[PDB]
Amino acid sequence: MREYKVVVLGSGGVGKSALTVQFVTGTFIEKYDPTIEDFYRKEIEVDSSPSVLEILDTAGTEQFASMRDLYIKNGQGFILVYSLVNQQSFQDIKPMRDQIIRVKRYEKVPVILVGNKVDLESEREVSSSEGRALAEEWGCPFMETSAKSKTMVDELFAEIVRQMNYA
Amino acid sequence: MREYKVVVLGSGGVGKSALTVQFVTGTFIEKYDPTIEDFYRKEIEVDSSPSVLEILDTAGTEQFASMRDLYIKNGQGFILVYSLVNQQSFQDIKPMRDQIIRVKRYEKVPVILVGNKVDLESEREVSSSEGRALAEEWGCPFMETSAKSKTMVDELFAEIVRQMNYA
Ligand SMILES: Nc1nc2c(ncn2[C@@H]2O[C@H](COP(=O)(O)OP(=O)(O)OP(=O)(O)O)[C@@H](O)[C@H]2O)c(=O)[nH]1
Ligand SMILES: Nc1nc2c(ncn2[C@@H]2O[C@H](COP(=O)(O)OP(=O)(O)OP(=O)(O)O)[C@@H](O)[C@H]2O)c(=O)[nH]1
Ligand SMILES: [Mg+2]
Ligand SMILES: [Mg+2]
Repeated sequence: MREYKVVVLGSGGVGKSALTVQFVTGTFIEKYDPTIEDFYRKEIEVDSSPSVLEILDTAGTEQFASMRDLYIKNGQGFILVYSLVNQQSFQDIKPMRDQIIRVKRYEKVPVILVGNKVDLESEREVSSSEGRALAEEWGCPFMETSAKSKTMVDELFAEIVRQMNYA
Repeated sequence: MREYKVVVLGSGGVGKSALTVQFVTGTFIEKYDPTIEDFYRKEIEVDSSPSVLEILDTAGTEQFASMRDLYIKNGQGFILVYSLVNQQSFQDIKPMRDQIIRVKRYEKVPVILVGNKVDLESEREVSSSEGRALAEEWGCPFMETSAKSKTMVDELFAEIVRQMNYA
């Protein structure tokens, strides 16, 4: 019920592009192509409401550090992704919300914390309760996902819309 | 039908309530009763699609920036009114759209600029060129109206619906 600008942030290879491409195409990318800066748009029915999601999928590998503030300035909603099989990506996510609040200057920014790659949880490095405790401290929702399933990815994107709708 | 939440903004005595009640009930109100806050609901056919409007008619006297931020938060479309026979009400409207964007956080907010009381044009203090220039700077439609005109009032609410169908 408006245009929704979501920025997906997180370190290299956590599955930011696989999550966005699952949402947009219903396909799973199996190869790893490091992202420069990709924009997607899709219509979605969130609780029957028409919502045009515009998704900025950013670079994680070496990111584009200085520019991240520009991405944050322009974003309305933020999906903070880590890989649950990579402890370091989780650690890398911990300053991200503070950086968002710094750029935006207000505390109630719509964010979701995502632990991705749940289908690889035989090699889990970060437990649900850890992710969930970070999200609780931030006051935002926590989800765990696999970019392999359309269903999990659709609820992710549906939820960020609800968070942006209620701010 | 879809819901359209519309907020009517501007300075004291420009005719916000009179426009709203002409729209809703088809009565022109002559008495000046300063508004605190009132909600109206009304179903209109815009380009033959039924649209239901929930209109928030606001106070114009004794500003209160915080109340205005709440009014804005709940609205998806905005009608900014000045009285063409009151120059100060036109200058008063000029910060208003910027406050709207600030509160909303999204850039392309549906707005129409209205110079009301065109029936009292013998006392016009704000020319059509001026009002039209502010609207061309804002990139929004401009209208001059009279609350005594069912035709102009219905075209005003019809047009805010069209703008909200855009963004
Ligand atoms: N098994 C599995 N692999 C995943 C999943 N999500 C991502 N991958 C794989 O992990 C690799 C990286 O995924 P990308 O989406 O390219 O990672 P990214 O976060 O976009 O990386 P950058 O663009 O470099 O920041 C690819 O080989 C993906 O197939 C998932 O949930 N399950
Ligand atoms: N002649 C004429 N009078 C108008 C018109 N619109 C409003 N008025 C009159 O101007 C006075 C104020 O109108 P309201 O609609 O109450 O003004 P308002 O903007 O709601 O004022 P607040 O609620 O105090 O902010 C009343 O006497 C109205 O009848 C119009 O188009 N023509
Ligand atoms: Mg990528
Ligand atoms: Mg009033």
